[PDB]
Amino acid sequence: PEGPELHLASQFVNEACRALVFGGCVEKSSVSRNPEVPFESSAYRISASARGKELRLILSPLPGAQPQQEPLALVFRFGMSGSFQLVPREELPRHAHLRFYTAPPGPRLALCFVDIRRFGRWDLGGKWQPGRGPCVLQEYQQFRENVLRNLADKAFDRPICEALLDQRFFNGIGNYLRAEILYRLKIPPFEKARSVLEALQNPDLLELCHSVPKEVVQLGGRGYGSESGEEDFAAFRAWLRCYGMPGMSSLQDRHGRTIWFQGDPGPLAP
DNA sequence: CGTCCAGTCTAC
DNA sequence: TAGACCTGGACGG
Repeated sequence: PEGPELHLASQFVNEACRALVFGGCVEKSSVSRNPEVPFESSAYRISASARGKELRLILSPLPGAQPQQEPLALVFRFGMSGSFQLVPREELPRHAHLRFYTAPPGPRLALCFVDIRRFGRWDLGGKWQPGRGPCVLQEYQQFRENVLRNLADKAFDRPICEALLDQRFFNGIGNYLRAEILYRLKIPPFEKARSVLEALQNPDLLELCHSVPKEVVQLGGRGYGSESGEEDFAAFRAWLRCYGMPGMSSLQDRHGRTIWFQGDPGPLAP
């Protein structure tokens, strides 16, 4: 998942947990190489926020919840399959690697981090990854400045399609958004990144880095996702103009990732 | 049955 | 850089 999916997953946790109270421990699957969450409360609320391709849960005990516990923050990266679901406690999906359990009164639910391929990670401590740039969705001006002020970096020597995956400058952009953004401006994907960015130093490339992903969020649904039904998933495939679409070209970048585009591949093409 | 395809992370 | 980390669906024989 990319920035829109991290964002929608955060909105899901906030809306679906608004009136839920969790209790007990935070349970990790035995196969998961991620750390155990040292947290226990008779009564805590779960809330979320997204920044780029990371999501932060806050575990907030209620007044007088036992054991005495301070709020705990967990930050998640989703890799290729990460996901959050609210399921009935005894109908855990396969690959539910981390689980928060509702307290009574009510139907016993589990909020689960579900990750088929286990590329996802969480760290104890609530901090965003050092080095990740501002969120293209929620910190646009900070995102735009962090790019324009550092065009000297060797990161911008590379093809624009490669630079757009560097989470130090485009936190929240992944393989589908880089195709959709470049297609909107018909920028050849193997144009040099510094060449296309220097001008800014009729929406430009950095505006689209915000507004294109915002469109996926505004579809509602769960972006490149089905944790909302088939309706929302087909809604997303219909929004796509370029990623995977018939009559589009594709090449491998230097990291073996597929870039979709129309027309001129650009000068630094392999 | 088999191949091929779908975001970091780190050891060369 | 390239291979590693994973599972599963879509396809081909």
